[PDB]
Amino acid sequence: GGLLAVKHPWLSAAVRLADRDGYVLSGRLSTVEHAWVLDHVVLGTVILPGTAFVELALAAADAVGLPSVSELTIEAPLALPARGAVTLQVTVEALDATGRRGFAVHSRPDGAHDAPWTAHARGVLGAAPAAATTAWAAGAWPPAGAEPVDVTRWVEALDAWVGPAFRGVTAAWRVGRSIYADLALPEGVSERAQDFGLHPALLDAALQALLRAELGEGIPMPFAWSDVALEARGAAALRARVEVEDASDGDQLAASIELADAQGQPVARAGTFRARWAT
Repeated sequence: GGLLAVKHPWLSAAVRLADRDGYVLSGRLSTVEHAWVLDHVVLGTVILPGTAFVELALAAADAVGLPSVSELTIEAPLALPARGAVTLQVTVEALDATGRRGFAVHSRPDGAHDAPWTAHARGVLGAAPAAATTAWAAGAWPPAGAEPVDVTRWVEALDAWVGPAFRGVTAAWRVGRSIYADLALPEGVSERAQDFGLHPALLDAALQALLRAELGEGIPMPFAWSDVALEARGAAALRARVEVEDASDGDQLAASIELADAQGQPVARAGTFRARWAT
């Protein structure tokens, strides 16, 4: 024994270091078992979506007893092999005075114990506001004055090469600064949605909602996250409120995401997520 058990599709083991105040989490991401991940294709290459690093961080967070991610930045995409697996590792660092720990997410081609590790994401685990109220999701759906948004169109930025698991927006509307949306996964991927804290395809769908609103040149590309917390795990379809921040969206897009189930109760919140426009 001597290993802490983590209940997650992509993480299986955790050790507390005796050398340092820290933890090392380990796992495997097999393309054969999560085939849906292959639907996330970016310019010809299957890329692990950024929301998957959010889920990995959220899982490490609960494992070391610090729920929520304070900050998360993706500095390198993780390309996945069709028909294969990747080894993952989360390094968690010391506790600071704020009551938070830094962390990093690494990957290594599976079976290659010789191969070097690759850093993909860094951030801070810690105490964040866990949205206990989603006032907007209760009551009339969509909210009063909601103007429907065309999700059904094909935008190169979103639908090129992509398989059905990442076409997860049923409906969307905009009211002032807010985008509201119905998010749902396809019937096949919905199966294991209970197995994730928040299904990465489900959380990506909230980003598709905002991208199809702000493309209705350059593509806003998400790379960073703040104050992300999970209230209810295993959600398969939810209502979303995406509120864009006013601060001259043009060089860099920033928005808030909150998520609620069909019954109006809170599921998750991301205080802000950052995207930067680029070709």
